[PDB]
Amino acid sequence: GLHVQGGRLLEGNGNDFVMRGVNHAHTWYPGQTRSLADIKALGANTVRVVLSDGHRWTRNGPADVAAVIDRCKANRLICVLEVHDTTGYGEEPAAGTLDHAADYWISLMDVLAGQEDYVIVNIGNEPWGNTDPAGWTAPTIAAVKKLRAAGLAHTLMIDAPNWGQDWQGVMRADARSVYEADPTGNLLFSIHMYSVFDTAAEIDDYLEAFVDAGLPLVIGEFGGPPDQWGDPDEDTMLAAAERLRLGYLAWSWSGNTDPVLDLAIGFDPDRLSGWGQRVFHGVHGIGETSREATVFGKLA
Ligand code: NA
Ligand code: NA
Repeated sequence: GLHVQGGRLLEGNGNDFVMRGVNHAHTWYPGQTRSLADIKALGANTVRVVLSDGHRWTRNGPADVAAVIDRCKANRLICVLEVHDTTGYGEEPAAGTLDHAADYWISLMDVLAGQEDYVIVNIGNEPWGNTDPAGWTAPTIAAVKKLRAAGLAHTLMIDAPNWGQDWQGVMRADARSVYEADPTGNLLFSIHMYSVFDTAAEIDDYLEAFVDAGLPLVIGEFGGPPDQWGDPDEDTMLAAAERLRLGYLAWSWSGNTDPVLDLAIGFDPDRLSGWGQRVFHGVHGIGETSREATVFGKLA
């Protein structure tokens, strides 16, 4: 299956796989089924699919998840599944725990079975807010061990505290210990880069900290247009991800409450925002740099 070796994400056949894709808000948009096909048509090789474990939003049951996985495969996309309900724990009142998310993943094991070539399990989205981010490490390690003890073989993906941006550096500091908690070694870290990452050196230094330590890292979400906290330097994110050959997944296909981060307007793939054009068609973008996973074979 998908696995980690020498700090790289590899397919079962040993070929290096570098994610070039986007996030799609499946759990809030069950009617936008065409999104995956559209995302593939624009060149993506991976989609990160927003699920809910039912803690905060409406649980995506096993049949629905099986269908999402099948749809990813039908569109020759690698599938990163993630539980969104953990977002901002300790600061967002409605947030769920990583243990709750873990019980959800365990409940999905029957539909995840046999899909290790295609599906990566991102335990919980941004699973800690800005309050006491050092508290993130213990439950993260516990969730990893719990899923492995349950028999889950899929490559795991781990999000950071401080709402995924890790600005207190807790994930960066504690990564080795988190990595070692997975007996299989098949674990990826994921940084979300928004307005914290507003200078080239912030981005380069963060990514390089993981690369130089031999730990695998992807940019599981990133933004581009400015917000009230600053202006993410997406140009450097894309260039650095290409230089270091690290995966990236843009946020997001469509349907944000604030549409500034919609890559496509109204789920229409022909109508990309400035942001969508940058990500899909710009330098170091998806059209330029995305290679299909080799597990799918050569098309036609
Ligand atoms: Na986010
Ligand atoms: Na920007």
